[PDB]
Amino acid sequence: PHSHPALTPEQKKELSDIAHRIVAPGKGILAADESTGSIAKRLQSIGTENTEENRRFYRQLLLTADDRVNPCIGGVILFHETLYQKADDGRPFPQVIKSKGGVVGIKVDKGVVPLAGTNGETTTQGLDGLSERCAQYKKDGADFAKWRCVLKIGEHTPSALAIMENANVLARYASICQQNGIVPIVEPEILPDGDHDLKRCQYVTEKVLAAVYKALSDHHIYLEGTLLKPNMVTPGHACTQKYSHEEIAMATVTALRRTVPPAVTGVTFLSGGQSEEEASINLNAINKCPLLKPWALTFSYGRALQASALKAWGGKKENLKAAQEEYVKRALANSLACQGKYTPSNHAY
Amino acid sequence: PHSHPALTPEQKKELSDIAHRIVAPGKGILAADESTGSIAKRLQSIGTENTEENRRFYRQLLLTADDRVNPCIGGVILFHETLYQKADDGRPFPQVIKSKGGVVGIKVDKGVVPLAGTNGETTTQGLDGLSERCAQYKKDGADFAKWRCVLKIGEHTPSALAIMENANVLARYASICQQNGIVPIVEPEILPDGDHDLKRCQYVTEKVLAAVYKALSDHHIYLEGTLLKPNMVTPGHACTQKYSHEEIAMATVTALRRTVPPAVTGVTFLSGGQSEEEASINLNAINKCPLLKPWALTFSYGRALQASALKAWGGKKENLKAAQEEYVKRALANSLACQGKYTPSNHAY
Amino acid sequence: PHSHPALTPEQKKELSDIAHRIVAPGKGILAADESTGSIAKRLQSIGTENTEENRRFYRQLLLTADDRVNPCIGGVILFHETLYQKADDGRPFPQVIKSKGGVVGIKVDKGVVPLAGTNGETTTQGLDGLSERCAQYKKDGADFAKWRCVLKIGEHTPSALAIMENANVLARYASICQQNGIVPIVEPEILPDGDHDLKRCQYVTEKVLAAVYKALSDHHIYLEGTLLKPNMVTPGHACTQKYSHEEIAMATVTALRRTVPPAVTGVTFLSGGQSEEEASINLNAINKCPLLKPWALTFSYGRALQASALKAWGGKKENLKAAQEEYVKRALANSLACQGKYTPSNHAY
Amino acid sequence: PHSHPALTPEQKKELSDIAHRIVAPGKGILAADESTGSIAKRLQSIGTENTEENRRFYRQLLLTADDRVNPCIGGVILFHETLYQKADDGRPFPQVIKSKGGVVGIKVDKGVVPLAGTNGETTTQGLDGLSERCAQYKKDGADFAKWRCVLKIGEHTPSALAIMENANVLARYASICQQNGIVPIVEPEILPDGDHDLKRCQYVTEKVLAAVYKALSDHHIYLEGTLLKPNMVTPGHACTQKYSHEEIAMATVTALRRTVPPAVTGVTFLSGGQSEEEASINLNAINKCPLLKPWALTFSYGRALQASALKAWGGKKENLKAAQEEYVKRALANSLACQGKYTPHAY
Ligand SMILES: O=P(O)(O)Oc1ccc(C(P(=O)(O)O)P(=O)(O)O)cc1
Ligand SMILES: O=P(O)(O)Oc1ccc(C(P(=O)(O)O)P(=O)(O)O)cc1
Ligand SMILES: O=P(O)(O)Oc1ccc(C(P(=O)(O)O)P(=O)(O)O)cc1
Ligand SMILES: O=P(O)(O)Oc1ccc(C(P(=O)(O)O)P(=O)(O)O)cc1
Repeated sequence: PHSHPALTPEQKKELSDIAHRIVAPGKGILAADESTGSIAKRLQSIGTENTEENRRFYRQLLLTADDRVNPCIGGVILFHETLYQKADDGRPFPQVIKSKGGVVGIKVDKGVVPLAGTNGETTTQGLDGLSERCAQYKKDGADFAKWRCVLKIGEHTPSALAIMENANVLARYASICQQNGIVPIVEPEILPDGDHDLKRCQYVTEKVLAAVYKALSDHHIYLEGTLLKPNMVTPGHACTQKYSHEEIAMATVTALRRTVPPAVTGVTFLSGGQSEEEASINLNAINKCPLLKPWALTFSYGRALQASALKAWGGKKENLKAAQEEYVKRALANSLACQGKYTPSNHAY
Repeated sequence: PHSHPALTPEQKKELSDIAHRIVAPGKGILAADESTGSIAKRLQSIGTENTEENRRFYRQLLLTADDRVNPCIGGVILFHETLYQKADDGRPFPQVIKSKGGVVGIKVDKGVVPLAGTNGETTTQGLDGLSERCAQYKKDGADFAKWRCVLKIGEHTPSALAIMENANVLARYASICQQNGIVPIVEPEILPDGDHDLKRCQYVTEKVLAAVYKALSDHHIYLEGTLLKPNMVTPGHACTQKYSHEEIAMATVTALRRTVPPAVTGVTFLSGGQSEEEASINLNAINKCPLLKPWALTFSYGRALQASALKAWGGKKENLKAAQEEYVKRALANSLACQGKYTPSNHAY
Repeated sequence: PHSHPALTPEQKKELSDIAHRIVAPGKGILAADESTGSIAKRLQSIGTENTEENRRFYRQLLLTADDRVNPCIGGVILFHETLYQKADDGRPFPQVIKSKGGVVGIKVDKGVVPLAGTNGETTTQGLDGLSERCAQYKKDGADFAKWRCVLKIGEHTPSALAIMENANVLARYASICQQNGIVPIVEPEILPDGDHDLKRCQYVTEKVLAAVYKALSDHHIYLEGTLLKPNMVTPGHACTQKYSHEEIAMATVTALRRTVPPAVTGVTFLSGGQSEEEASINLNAINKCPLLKPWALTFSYGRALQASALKAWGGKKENLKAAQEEYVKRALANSLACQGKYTPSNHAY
Repeated sequence: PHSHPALTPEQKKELSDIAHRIVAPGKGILAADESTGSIAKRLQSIGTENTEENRRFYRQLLLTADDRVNPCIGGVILFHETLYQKADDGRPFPQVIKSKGGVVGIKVDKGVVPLAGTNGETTTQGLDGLSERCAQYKKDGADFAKWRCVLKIGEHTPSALAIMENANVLARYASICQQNGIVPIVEPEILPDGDHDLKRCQYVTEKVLAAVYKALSDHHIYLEGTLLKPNMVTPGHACTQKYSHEEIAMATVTALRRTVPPAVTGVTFLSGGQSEEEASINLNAINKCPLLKPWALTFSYGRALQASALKAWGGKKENLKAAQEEYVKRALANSLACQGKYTPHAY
């Protein structure tokens, strides 16, 4: 029952200022941190060989887009490899991002592993040596980080063990990040797979997020220096009932209002399986929801910002500006959506 | 991980409507629910005998003040006895309250009991047969309830057992109230006794409230149909260090922003040991605090609304209007304070 | 992390001595504590009116059986009414029990109540005023108590909430009993209803018992002064697969070896839906199970000791000796079974 | 509320048989798994240079003692390096251990790390890639593993966070081991530092162990295929009050009887700060305690088995026979103590 402060006032200020910079009005996050296994599939989807040089070129493609994205992008998440690559002009990518007014982020988790005794559930590893990696990433230009936990809605899932363990590892990761001046993004993703309906996803999301923020409290996490990266509340991919974007927005906002303390600086949704345009409408509806939302509601999009750019690129160097244009389109679209400015019964929740 | 709805949409709307009526702008709660053992202390302090008649008269004195209190008082909490008494004009007190535009509340707990193996810590009893009582109180005009848990800041307290146990019984009480159409006020009071400083009270309050709302989630409580009745974050009564009202307001709003989900309809502060004027000033500073506060921040005052009325009464029949005037003063003062309209480095928190 | 002892060594000795007397070798408990609503059903099965006198006579019939039961019955559980009734010769029933070498027990819970938001699950009430009741029961001759919690195996049950809440209320009850020199019997009954198999029951029983003993630790319960009243591990009533008595015994002892600390003085199984002969055979098989069992394994039987006696009685005063003989037969049978002397691989668990 | 079995019956049998071999009557564990930084302190204490060869030689010294230790030693815990070193006759140390009737163990954690917001409390790291390491150690002859968590008795410690977090990481480590056919030794150590008395240690030990076994239940651990490595219940190093060996035994057995389920196969005590003889006397008292003890109560000793051997060696190759004799003495002493045959309600 006695306080042994984890952070000084100066440390708290740095973390709060970083978090606010990332989700400042009209701004969101580009998730360009696809692991080397995940980036392989993207390149194979456009028949391009997965070489370090192709990965560098594609990342450079997104980071050097014209200055129209500067007011759209508050932060860019990178994979380890990309953090130490350089643009053609010799500038390290963290410097490119900074010079366009962005914060640099680093994904630090090491993937999921199975939880024995469960119905195919997982936790996430990566805590070993994390403090030294974070101190190193801080030196090399990173100011926030990402850690992804995965949960699945099934007949017996997510179980009490899975929720508790994923919530606990998220808190540990957040604790280590804040000790090294890094803002942790807490991502408890509930997959959209299955035939569950909207209200079931809302129920599960509410139970996961309540576990998350109890754990963050237990581990003394400074919420003003955190961000939340949740799934939107949506029906399962295999659900037959159809829902309006207004219903998606109402259920999403409702789940957050019931679990996310106001001290959290911002919520940066993941797009999941949504299409580029679907992810922009939904995010816009969420910001038009009449209910009171005491946190920034913006984006941390990977595919929903890159899908078109990747295809217009096709691996051909001469399609550089055509691909950048598709990326700039989505960045401008979602900069409007996270302000509710995008145009192409609460008791029931 | 499967939903079995505790409340229908129609039940939710009733509870939410009640909760909002109570904390509507400019309105607060009169706490006239002193148990017969506590009201005995009040009458003794003005040398008045503790008879049912004096208790009935004293309550009548407050409930029948002139219509300047109608926009100030959203709700009145009563003890069991008073709920079935009548004013001099024969009208049952619940009818008097409603006719003046107030909601009727009832205290339903049966006092504290010791927790074996702890250093003088307690839990609260009163769950047995609570559902049938609630159904009866509902019929007889009550629309919300009160339950008081007490925690103490000390060398080894509040302990993990004390926090877990009091949070859990509050959730049981709230669950039963909502099944019977009654809005539960959740009151986990941290006593101001001791020489602890402001930061220690803020730390305990943040830990206690995190446990409360995790327990409310585990028990499926509908937060829009609840109110929270917490202490303000203050130093101990015996703390040597001095603090401004702005500092108390900053500590209080920070603790709440870090724990209370936006879905909670209102926060009705208890006055504790504060004087009448001190309680109104602090509530006013709380409502002027620049930070974002997504709930109503109003009052549930007993002593802070009654102290002057009681002394002016003194048991004399002829001092009725002198006493009623002192109560109308405090009702008007606190109606202004809960709007920030009353005049007599956040990272360091 | 600081001990504030709940009990003195003298208090500990008293509780431990009571507990060992009850489950001394060859001894078990007669459960004659049916509520007036539960005993009414039994009387109706023999077309006998539910009057206080018939209830008195029936209880007298059991309590005054001939002295062949004295070494069989270490304790007798009574309902409130029966604790204050007298035999025909004027002797209070507690004195009847004590003079035959038994300990007097009292049922102290006030029945189950529904948990809102669950699939028909319950918790139990009765804590209100329990401390005053226990001290009074102690004065009037009772030395141990019983509290029944009920959990159900279903598609989504027992839930996390139901396990947590019932474990917590059992520990509260146990703490209060021990403060008044009363040995608590902790009864977390998992019902046999449903089509579940033996493995499913063993799993649930293991998780229930683990939660029970964690709660008892959190509440500072003295295990040597407690007894456990669990179900045997059995298939559901509606299960099609058939199991031998040796498999039931192996599953039961395995579940217990994995969850019950050796400090627990004894285990007094409930019979559930089992017949008189079935409950005796299983208990015998349990005590012959080759595994190591560091606690007494005996019986706390109601129907499995009374069924034949109740039928032979039929309400007729003249069937006294015929009825008593049937009760004595089962008491002698079960006294042999709890020693493994009654006659009418493990890695797969 | 639905079972998804973590282990098959075949997997349970393998784990149970391993665990029973390690703690078979008269047998205990030699803890020779000192990390490279801890063994550096040991060698420095006898003015010996910390070289791979010196570490190899010292470990060989212990593992090749004469066959009088065979009935005393059910298991040997090794550090990663030693697992892949060889004796002078070319045999890998795991083969040496097995040929003398012992089971090979491996330390798999990666040290303690601070818990932010606490008063100097720690958790332990080492889960990343533990499944692949365990599978590899199994191929290379290891059949059980060790993971150490450390807790401290202070004015505000151990806190709810530290107990919960350490209990949870222990359960994760135990879960991964059992999926790879390795018996986990669960070691939640409460340090003897401080001026606390016996009662305080008994209280803390009971709370820590209750949390450990709830965690292990939550994570579906097969207790019959696990071992416990706890401290003995003793007063703090700086406590003025004196206690007899019978009181230490009574407090230790009582703590265990109130927390450790009978299904656990064995309890292998750590020696902590105790001298070789103090550890042997206390272990003997524990095994003679009149209360009923449904698990093997033996030793997992490092310093309490090696102290005299290290000093008799002194780094000199010609003291090989002298050093080995001192080790065989303690192995014989403690093999008797864990049978209770060694002689030189208030809880
Ligand atoms: O679902 P897919 O179509 O296979 O594509 C994926 C899958 C997972 C991820 C993860 P990772 O980078 O850790 O692999 P994250 O979304 O957290 O970046 C990224 C892209
Ligand atoms: O501090 P005191 O001078 O003793 O006055 C008191 C003490 C307690 C209460 C309780 P109760 O009504 O349950 O007794 P509550 O604040 O909940 O009304 C009310 C007034
Ligand atoms: O099995 P049934 O036919 O429904 O009869 C019953 C049902 C419940 C009980 C309870 P109670 O006495 O508290 O009501 P307990 O098992 O605790 O004696 C006793 C007999
Ligand atoms: O107390 P010291 O004098 O510092 O010696 C020590 C300290 C710690 C250990 C650990 P480690 O080998 O993991 O560091 P373990 O007890 O687990 O072997 C071993 C020896």
